[PDB]
Amino acid sequence: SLGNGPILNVLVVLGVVLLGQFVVRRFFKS
Repeated sequence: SLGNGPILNVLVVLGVVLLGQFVVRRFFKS
């Protein structure tokens, strides 16, 4: 990907990962 150096790229990665984890929790919860 382009612009890996910039901090913005890092933030994007963190955001998507966390979102996925939340979804998993919801599934477990009934």
